[PDB]
Amino acid sequence: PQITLWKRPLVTIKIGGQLKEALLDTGADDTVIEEMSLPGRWKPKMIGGIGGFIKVRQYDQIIIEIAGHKAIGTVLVGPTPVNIIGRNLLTQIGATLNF
Amino acid sequence: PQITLWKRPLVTIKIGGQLKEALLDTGADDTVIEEMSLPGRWKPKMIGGIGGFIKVRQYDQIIIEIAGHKAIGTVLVGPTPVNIIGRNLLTQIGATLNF
Ligand SMILES: CC(C)(C)NC(=O)[C@@H]1C[C@@H]2CCCC[C@@H]2CN1C[C@@H](O)[C@H](Cc1ccccc1)NC(=O)[C@H](CC(N)=O)NC(=O)c1ccc2ccccc2n1
Repeated sequence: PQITLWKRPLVTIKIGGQLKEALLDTGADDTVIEEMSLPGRWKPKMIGGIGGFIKVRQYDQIIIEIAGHKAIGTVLVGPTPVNIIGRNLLTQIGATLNF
Repeated sequence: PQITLWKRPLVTIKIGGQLKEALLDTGADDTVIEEMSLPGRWKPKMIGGIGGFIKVRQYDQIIIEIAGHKAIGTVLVGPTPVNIIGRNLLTQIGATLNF
C-alpha cells in the first residue's frame, strides 16, 4: 500500500489479543505502546523524546500484526498518548520513505 | 529517492543559508530546528512530545531546501534534541510511505 502524509499515518495493529490504532513513525528508533497488561518478564528502561524522558517496561520477542503484516520484536510499554510503530518493526514489514 | 529504515533517515538541509543535518519524521506534525539565528519575524509557541512540553519560536513562510527539494513553510526553533522535518514540509516535497 501507499500512505500519504496529509493526515497522521494511523493503521490498525493486533498485540496481546487486542486491536489498537498506531502511528507509522520513521523518526522513532523504538516501538512504544500505551499501558496494557502484557504477560511475562520485562526489564526497566528510560526513553527520551522532545520534552525529556519517561519510564517504560521492555518486553522482548512480542508478536504484533501491523496493517495485516506479521512482525516480532521488542515493544516498550508505558504512559504515551499515542501508540508508535518505530524503525525496529517498520523494517520487518518492508516499509520505505519515497520522494 | 527511496530510503530504507535500517538506519535513521538523516539528510542535509539548508536554512537561513546554513547547512545542517535533519531527520525525516512521519510521526511529527511540525518541523523543529535547534537554536539558531534566523532571518524573519517570530512569535512564541508551545509544543509537546514524548517527555512533555517545550517553548519555541514560530517562524512562518521560511525557505528551506531538503535533500535538494524546495519547501516554503512554518519552522519552529528551540531546545529540541535532534533537528526534525515533520509532515507540514514532507507533504511539500511529495513524500509518501510505501510497503
Ligand atoms: C517533533 C514534535 C512535532 C514535537 N512531535 C513529536 O515529538 C511527536 C509527538 C507524538 C506524541 C507524543 C508521543 C510521540 C509522538 C511522535 N513524536 C514524533 C517522534 O517521531 C519523535 C521525534 C523525535 C526524534 C528525535 C528526538 C526528538 C524527537 N520520536 C521520539 O520521541 C523517539 C522515541 C523513541 N525512543 O523511539 N525518540 C528517538 O527515537 C530519539 C532519537 C535520538 C535521541 C537523541 C537524544 C535524545 C532523545 C532521542 N530520541
